[PDB]
Parts: sequence; C-alpha cells; structure tokens
Amino acid sequence: KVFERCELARTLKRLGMDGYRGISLANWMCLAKWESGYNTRATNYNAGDRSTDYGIFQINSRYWCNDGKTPGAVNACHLSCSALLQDNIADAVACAKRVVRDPQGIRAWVAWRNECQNRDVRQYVQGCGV
Repeated sequence: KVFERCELARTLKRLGMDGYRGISLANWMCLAKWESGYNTRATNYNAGDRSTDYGIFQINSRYWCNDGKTPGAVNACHLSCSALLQDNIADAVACAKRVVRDPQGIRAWVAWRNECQNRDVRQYVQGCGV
C-alpha cells in the first residue's frame, strides 16, 4: 500500500518513532518519502552485491532482513524480508529502530544523508496534527 502522508505520520507516531533516539518524526518521514514514496511494496535490487532493499524504509537484505538469496546475509533484525512488504508496518518500524541502535544511527541510509540531512524536513509533517 501507498500511505497518504499524514496517515503515515500518525502511524509512525503511534508506533513510537517520534524522537526515538533523538530522531524527529519529520526525519523519518523524509526518509520514507525518498526511499519509497511511502510505498510498502517498493523493492530495489542492487546488482553490485546482489542484495535487495525492501519496503517503505528500503531496508537492505545483506545486513538487516533475510530473503535467503543474498550472499553474506547478517539478518540483524531477525526478520524474513517478506515481512517488510506487508501493508502493516509494525515490523518495518521495529527493524528501523534496530538499525539506528547501531553507531551510525540514521546515517546508515545513504538517502538520508544525500536527501534529508540539511533539508527542511518540517514540510513532510505540516498539517498532520502530529
């Protein structure tokens, strides 16, 4: 499913993302916008290391979820990658929280660094009443 913008902002707030380890909800919204356009079924394959990015935050198959076909798969979220392609995003949020408990924090996503870092992310939550 493709979430509406305020619909996703409220769901991420309900699920405890706002201010998780100091990361505001607007940053999480900018990350999902540039990673998937708020789409839970987005999947991007990466020819180099033969890993795939899954779901609304585009979480990678080498380090975080297991799809069974990626070399060097670490599966730090202890999640099948299929769980990141569901319309319910509770498992995608738990895994995104595990990613930012490692030292890099949200800098783990290159799209955050190249597109959200030093951009005004308040635009992403305006009018959602969150």
